Amino acid sequence: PTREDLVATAKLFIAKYNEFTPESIISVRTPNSVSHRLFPTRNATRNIGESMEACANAKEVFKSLTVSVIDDNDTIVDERTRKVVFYLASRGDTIVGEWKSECIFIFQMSEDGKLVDRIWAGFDTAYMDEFESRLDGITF
Amino acid sequence: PTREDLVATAKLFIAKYNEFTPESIISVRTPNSVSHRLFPTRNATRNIGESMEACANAKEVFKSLTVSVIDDNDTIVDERTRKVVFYLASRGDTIVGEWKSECIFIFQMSEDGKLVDRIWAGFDTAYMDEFESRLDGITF
Ligand SMILES: COC(=O)[C@@](C)(O)C(=O)[C@]1(C)C(C)=C[C@H]2[C@]3(C)CCC(=O)C(C)(C)[C@H]3C(=O)[C@@H](O)[C@]2(C)[C@H]1C(=O)O
Ligand SMILES: COC(=O)[C@@](C)(O)C(=O)[C@]1(C)C(C)=C[C@H]2[C@]3(C)CCC(=O)C(C)(C)[C@H]3C(=O)[C@@H](O)[C@]2(C)[C@H]1C(=O)O
Ligand SMILES: [Ca+2]
Ligand SMILES: [Ca+2]
Ligand SMILES: [Ca+2]
Repeated sequence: PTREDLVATAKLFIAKYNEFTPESIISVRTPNSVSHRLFPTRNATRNIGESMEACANAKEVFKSLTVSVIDDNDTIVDERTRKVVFYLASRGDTIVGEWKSECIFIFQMSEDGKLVDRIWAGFDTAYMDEFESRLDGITF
Repeated sequence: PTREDLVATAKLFIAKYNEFTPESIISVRTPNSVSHRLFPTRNATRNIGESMEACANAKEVFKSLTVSVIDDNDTIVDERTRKVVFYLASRGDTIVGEWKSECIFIFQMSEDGKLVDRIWAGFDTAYMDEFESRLDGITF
């Protein structure tokens, strides 16, 4: 797969991610793919089934959620390891107020370049902690 | 510059980073180089002079620092943009005890591949907040 092939798959992943349904967030992934969350305070690993479960749980909190590659000039592509790095803006509305953050996604594509075989995601963990404290403070 | 050229310069940057003096942390950088932070919550941008001063400040807290590539197999190299990505463990001896975290470093090398022209660093921002809370607890 060419540099452009790898980026196109990563951009398709993002397109389907922004549909934000359990069906759509798996639709550009290999079935044995795992999704890693970077940094010790938020470290986690999710297979396809756990990813769909996480998406459905997020949908209980997020009324909407969109991510966008901020600048294609930031994008990093390693043709030899079939990896693409995006730096993304994430934006949404939730039951505890606005979500606004940025994150780094690393994709490793399948051998044919057409699917995401592994994901690593680096979030703003302090922001996640603040958001969780808003969730943890729900009262009626 | 080849793939091996780029990794070598990045690895030299890390070695001199771990020496952790104001001169050593700029020794592998171009004169106009800029260091960026990823993530809104600890967003900072520093030129050479600002990086030296920040090192001197940090040395008041960090007695010793070691960042190390966790897995060379995870390293990302983009020959076209001259970029290298490391996922690093960070380990520190500080005035409030042990520092232990992980971070992602992105380097963009100069045209000849011998210096670091631009740096982006993604830290565990929740852990940075936890550490500052430890610092703010110093009691005589
Ligand atoms: C961590 O990588 C991911 O985003 C994916 C590829 O693993 C996901 O499919 C998951 C299920 C999806 C759809 C969304 C994220 C978020 C809700 C996206 C918005 C966010 O920035 C936050 C940090 C709130 C995300 C998460 O909490 C993510 O852990 C999930 C739920 C994500 C997952 O796999 O962890
Ligand atoms: C990404 O770190 C860098 O490249 C720079 C330009 O920000 C730096 O030179 C500084 C001076 C250096 C040497 C170290 C960092 C750290 C102490 C590295 C270890 C860390 O994990 C932490 C997060 C505690 C770092 C920081 O706090 C950084 O602010 C500094 C001290 C960094 C700087 O301030 O610029
Ligand atoms: Ca639920
Ligand atoms: Ca909680
Ligand atoms: Ca303080």
